[PDB]
Amino acid sequence: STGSATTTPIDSLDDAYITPVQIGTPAQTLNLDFDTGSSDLWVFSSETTASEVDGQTIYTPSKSTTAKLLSGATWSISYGDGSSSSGDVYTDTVSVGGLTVTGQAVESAKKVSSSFTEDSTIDGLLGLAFSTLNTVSPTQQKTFFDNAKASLDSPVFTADLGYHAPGTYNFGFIDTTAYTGSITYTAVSTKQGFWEWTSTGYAVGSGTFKSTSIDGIADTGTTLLYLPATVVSAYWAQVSGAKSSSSVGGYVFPCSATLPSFTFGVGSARIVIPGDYIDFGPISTGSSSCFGGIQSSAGIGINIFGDVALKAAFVVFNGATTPTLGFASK
Ligand SMILES: NCc1cccc(NC(=O)c2ccc(F)cc2)c1
Repeated sequence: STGSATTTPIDSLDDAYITPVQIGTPAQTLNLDFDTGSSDLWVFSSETTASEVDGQTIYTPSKSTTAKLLSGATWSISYGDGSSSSGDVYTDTVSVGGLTVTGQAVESAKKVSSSFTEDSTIDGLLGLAFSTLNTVSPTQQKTFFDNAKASLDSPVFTADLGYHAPGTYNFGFIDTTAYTGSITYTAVSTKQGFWEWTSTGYAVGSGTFKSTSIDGIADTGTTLLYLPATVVSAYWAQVSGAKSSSSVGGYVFPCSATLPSFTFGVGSARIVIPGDYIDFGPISTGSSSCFGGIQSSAGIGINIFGDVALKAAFVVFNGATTPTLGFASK
């Protein structure tokens, strides 16, 4: 089998991407944030504290003839960005772009943190990291990809995120029309439960490439590119007036600037992030200070190849016995 679904930016900045997911019988379609950095499929629901729902579409298990309470199971997740959610668990039929999994754990939120409530466009998350990170207790549950894997034509999914435009998540096949050149594959460590890999270096604009190993995760659920402070300083030093602002929470730059590109290495290959992808717009409405899309990972504890980086590539998440990642230009 295969599946193919379009993923759409939630706003004009590409702050996140939403993909429609069918849950239950008859189907209830929720728009979920596909997150290769976590491993829980959780949804706003009829059980979510009413004061914490503000415009989201909810899953109502009582209206699904295939929903079954997973008795005794609870979940609770705290994401690296400070957001969190928790609740109980149903199993139900879940379909993405025509690919169906029966008996998928659908984690129903009873509580969500304010950042989820405030984002009316995101009805939940669909985790695509390794199932070892799934938070369901006392019986850990599998991700949608892990449940589908054996049925897929090939044990892979691909992320093709757009810049200020829709893109695609494919399951079970590699669309050879979706990228240019060849796909360069690179090794993955699953020891922390992430799609963790090592970039071979970087360049800033037209500058020379610096060969240096940068360990980090391929995370479709993180908006920006978080890299070591040395790398980030070298980037922003090429932008007149850019500075790190403790009051804003990262690097800002004059909105009048034209940003340089940023290149990262995948083996001997190179992915180029155009400068425009690094502009996240005014820090507050009407400001002439703009927020940078490349930020320091100092204090996060891990480097994160988030959407800013991934949207510059066609990315293969290869879930073969030994997982690997593939990157192609597009
Ligand atoms: N998408 C799941 C996932 C996995 C690992 C790390 C994070 N994110 C962070 O740690 C983070 C912290 C501070 C920031 F400003 C931005 C991101 C998220």
